[PDB]
Amino acid sequence: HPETLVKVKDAEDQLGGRVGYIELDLASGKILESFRPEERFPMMSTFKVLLCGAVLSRVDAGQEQLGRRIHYSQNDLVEYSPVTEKHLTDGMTVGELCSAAITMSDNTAANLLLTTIGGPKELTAFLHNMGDHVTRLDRWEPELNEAIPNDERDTTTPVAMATTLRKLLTGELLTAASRQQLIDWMEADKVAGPLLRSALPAGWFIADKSGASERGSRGIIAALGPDGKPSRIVVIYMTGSQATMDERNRQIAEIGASLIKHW
Ligand SMILES: [Ca+2]
Repeated sequence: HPETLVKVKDAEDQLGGRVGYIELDLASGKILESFRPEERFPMMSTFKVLLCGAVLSRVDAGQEQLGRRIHYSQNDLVEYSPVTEKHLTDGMTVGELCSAAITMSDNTAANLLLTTIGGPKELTAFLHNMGDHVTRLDRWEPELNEAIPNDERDTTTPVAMATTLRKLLTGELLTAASRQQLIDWMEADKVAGPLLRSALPAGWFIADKSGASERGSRGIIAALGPDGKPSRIVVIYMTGSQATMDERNRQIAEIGASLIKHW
């Protein structure tokens, strides 16, 4: 029931640290609302969507195939690998890995996909190459979550991320089938229930990706809208506090409720 910017400011008051927020119109790309739009925040697992965008760019370039099967070993497994840990014998396809990275936040999957393109610096280069000179990936999972206060590694800004997400989902940087694949994976997110999904009315569409660190940080990127169709991009980041996970989740959910009620 509070106005969305009011609610975002309130969340920051409650949590400490910073909260960043942007809402973009999907069709036009115009900024509808924002708070701290140009300040940096750790991406956490929200980067996984961008990683898959790079993968799909390679598929569209004829340099990768979503059906290519990747065998990996137990030595490749890192923390929070709920899907990849189950496929040591069979491996997983590149498309399966992106599904695991996005829908389940699987870390080994993300590292595997990062190897396909040559590592974090090469994801940065992909972003630079599509006009995003702000967003940067520097580390692998799980270190990219360490969220050291002002250390600009592995960070984006609300506007950079929102703008880049829109460019990946709409327009022609990716083919229609690749744009569609990316949003499908996001729609199938399984691990963001406490966040914007908790506020979502029946019949709405959401495609999202969340991020978390143990302490300090949370975030979500989303394309959502009524009537089965996304019409806006929302990006919310939080960092720099000592808030509990339950309180970070609750604040995101409340920001979501405000955004939906004032749509
Ligand atoms: Ca403040």
